[PDB]
Amino acid sequence: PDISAKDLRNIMYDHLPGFGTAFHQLVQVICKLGKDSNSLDIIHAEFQASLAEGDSPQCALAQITKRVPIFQDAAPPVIHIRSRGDIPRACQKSLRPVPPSPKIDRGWVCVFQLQDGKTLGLKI
Repeated sequence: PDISAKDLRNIMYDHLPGFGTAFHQLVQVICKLGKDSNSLDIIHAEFQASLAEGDSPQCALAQITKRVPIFQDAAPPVIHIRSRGDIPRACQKSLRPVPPSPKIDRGWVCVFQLQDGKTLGLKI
């Protein structure tokens, strides 16, 4: 059965320690851009191949952003939220001012856009 965005998310989550870490958000970001570019199959295959070579699942996610062409020179997605508290506790210390030209393949997972207009980049 064709792997869905949700199936892939759950497969990746199964391998990650903790919850709501920056890698969890990256899984969400990768699956969304993957689905929108009909690339869930190759992303899943790259993920599995990295783990089978003995990479940690965190390193496997980083390699997807470098090896799957849709992530090449891609800006992080904007994620509209209300306040900073809407960001999971485990991501809090990874939040930074947004740089000029942040890129997914440089570790900028996403940009949180807050109600009051504040913006925060999520960095791995």
